[PDB]
Amino acid sequence: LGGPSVFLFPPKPKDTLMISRTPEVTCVVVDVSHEDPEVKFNWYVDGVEVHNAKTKPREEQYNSTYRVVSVLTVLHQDWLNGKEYKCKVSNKALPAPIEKTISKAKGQPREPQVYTLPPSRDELTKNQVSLTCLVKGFYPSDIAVEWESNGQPENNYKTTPPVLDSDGSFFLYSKLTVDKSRWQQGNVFSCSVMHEALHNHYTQKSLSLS
Amino acid sequence: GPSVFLFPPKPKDTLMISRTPEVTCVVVDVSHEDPEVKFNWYVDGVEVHNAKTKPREEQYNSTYRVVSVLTVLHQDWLNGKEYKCKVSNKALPAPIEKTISKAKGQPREPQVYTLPPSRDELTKNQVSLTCLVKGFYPSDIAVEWESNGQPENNYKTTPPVLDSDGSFFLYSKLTVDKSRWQQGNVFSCSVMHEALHNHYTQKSLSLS
Ligand SMILES: *[C@@H]1O[C@H](CO[C@@H]2O[C@@H](C)[C@@H](O)[C@@H](O)[C@@H]2O)[C@@H](O[C@@H]2O[C@H](CO)[C@@H](O[C@@H]3O[C@H](CO[C@H]4O[C@H](CO)[C@@H](O)[C@H](O)[C@@H]4O[C@@H]4O[C@H](CO)[C@@H](O[C@@H]5O[C@H](CO)[C@H](O)[C@H](O)[C@H]5O)[C@H](O)[C@H]4NC(C)=O)[C@@H](O)[C@H](O[C@H]4O[C@H](CO)[C@@H](O)[C@H](O)[C@@H]4O[C@@H]4O[C@H](CO)[C@@H](O)[C@H](O)[C@H]4NC(C)=O)[C@@H]3O)[C@H](O)[C@H]2NC(C)=O)[C@H](O)[C@H]1NC(C)=O
Ligand SMILES: *[C@@H]1O[C@H](CO[C@@H]2O[C@@H](C)[C@@H](O)[C@@H](O)[C@@H]2O)[C@@H](O[C@@H]2O[C@H](CO)[C@@H](O[C@@H]3O[C@H](CO[C@H]4O[C@H](CO)[C@@H](O)[C@H](O)[C@@H]4O[C@@H]4O[C@H](CO)[C@@H](O[C@@H]5O[C@H](CO)[C@H](O)[C@H](O)[C@H]5O)[C@H](O)[C@H]4NC(C)=O)[C@@H](O)[C@H](O[C@H]4O[C@H](CO)[C@@H](O)[C@H](O)[C@@H]4O[C@@H]4O[C@H](CO)[C@@H](O)[C@H](O)[C@H]4NC(C)=O)[C@@H]3O)[C@H](O)[C@H]2NC(C)=O)[C@H](O)[C@H]1NC(C)=O
Repeated sequence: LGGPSVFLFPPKPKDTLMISRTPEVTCVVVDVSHEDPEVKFNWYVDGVEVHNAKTKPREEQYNSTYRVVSVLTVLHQDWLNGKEYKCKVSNKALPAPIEKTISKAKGQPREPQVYTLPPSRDELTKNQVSLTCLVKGFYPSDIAVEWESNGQPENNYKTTPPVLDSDGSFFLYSKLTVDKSRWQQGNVFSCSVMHEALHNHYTQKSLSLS
Repeated sequence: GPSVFLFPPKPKDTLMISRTPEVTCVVVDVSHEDPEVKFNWYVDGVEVHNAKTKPREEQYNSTYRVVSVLTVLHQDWLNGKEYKCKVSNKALPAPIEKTISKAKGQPREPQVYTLPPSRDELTKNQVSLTCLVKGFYPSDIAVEWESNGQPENNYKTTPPVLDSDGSFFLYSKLTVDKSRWQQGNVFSCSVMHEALHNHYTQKSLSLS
């Protein structure tokens, strides 16, 4: 016992922002029983049925239920224009098909402002210091943030989740931890942001000892 | 059917004697057919019965959200005692146990750093005052802002984030009219955490 359940996952924020990448919506059905293992997917874009999804064969799990995945490739401009993607899942153990819908959050997009903040005077008594990137005033909350210096990725960073601000836009901070020496030697560090409301879906802000 | 969820105290409440920390047992999706709920509470095994149940708010789906509330001792929670909630029903095949306690591990003191607005931002009507709090453990923490002894309220604080060393960090953003910052007012980020001496510290921020 335990009827099937459906989870619908959006594309990754970077994937809709760059045409070289492949944005996808993923419809996952879990807890499919052995007695009723047949699963049917119907896909709709703004209520209109589409037939180009790629559905995988069911995969039995170690708890003896089946998991079935259907992947719908989306056009970047369709996602950014706010189309609604509906996954309809039909199983003979279900009273009625299960429907899940996903889209970009509704609202007018807002351009992020990106500000770099150097380490506090207090922190420069430690061996590692904190380079901060503040990204505020953006909408919707889908965004990507990265760090680099001299063209190469800096991996020792963490980014807060987006946070709803009091004007209804979002903000976040990204913290990059570097060895104090590197900051003191005047290296330039770069915070880069990918968001739909930026020109070319991209901006960069630099930060160095001055 | 009914679902049962247990919630911990607010961090501020466990850190100040004058505040009242509580654990909270909430029950969703309870029907009129079967809307009668019971509660038992236990603390580190040793049962207690100084709890208190509340009014079963009916919700917009013919279900009755029910809630019990157990008051807890500050140092019991900070010493890691477990708090178990058992809700006996009759539409229940069996009773449902649910337990909660403070995150395990050596507490670590937050470092607090204030950062002033970026130069680029100073062309706006309002500016962002930043408070970085890092290196703390557990993630239970409270952050406030004030100026001239009075609370600043137009601020937002990120959730704690797991850092690479296993400690947590967060950021708090206070937004002020740029004129206030230009005048030279002093703004204060205050941080409450169990690993702080007297559970409290302040860092101040002014135009300099
Ligand atoms: C039997 O086993 C199965 C299988 O489990 C496996 O086998 C067993 C035996 C064990 O070994 C087990 O450890 C194994 O994992 C069990 O199946 C599980 O069933 C549960 C439900 O019971 C599912 O729980 C939901 O998980 C969601 C998150 O799933 C992702 O994250 C977890 C890790 O955190 C992964 O394990 C998952 O696979 C998912 O991973 C995501 O997968 C996507 C699809 O591939 C990825 O997206 C794609 O990725 C590519 C790559 O880049 C491209 O980018 C594509 O473009 C992109 O589409 C995605 O990146 C990937 N992420 C990660 C991190 O890996 C939760 O979302 C979900 O929560 C919702 O539902 C809850 C109610 O059930 C609710 O409480 C939650 O709040 C939430 O509700 C939603 O909330 C959000 C906001 O918070 C709202 O937006 C929604 O509206 C709201 N919906 C509501 C309210 O309805 C669940 O927690 C679990 O995922 C599933 N596992 C697997 C592997 O599928 C099964 O339970 C067992 N049965 C029994 C009886 O025991
Ligand atoms: C019928 O309606 C009801 C009511 O909803 C309302 O009515 C409908 C009609 C709509 O109008 C709707 O919009 C309305 O909201 C529906 O009710 C919901 O039912 C779901 C269950 O299906 C419940 O979802 C769980 O939520 C838990 C968190 O709840 C808090 O947060 C939400 C917001 O996110 C609030 O809505 C809640 O009220 C809770 O808010 C917290 O409340 C506490 C109690 O008061 C507060 O603490 C106290 O506060 C006081 C004063 O404020 C003192 O300070 C005390 O000191 C303090 O203790 C607290 O502050 C407050 N916080 C916030 C932020 O508001 C989730 O915990 C839970 O998730 C777990 O379980 C999931 C299973 O679904 C699982 O998927 C999750 O991943 C997660 O699993 C856990 O994971 C962690 C690790 O991450 C592990 O530790 C656990 O082991 C693991 N547990 C597992 C796996 O089991 C659920 O998501 C929801 O509570 C409830 N809504 C309400 C409002 O109560 C109902 O669904 C409808 N029915 C139908 C059939 O449609």
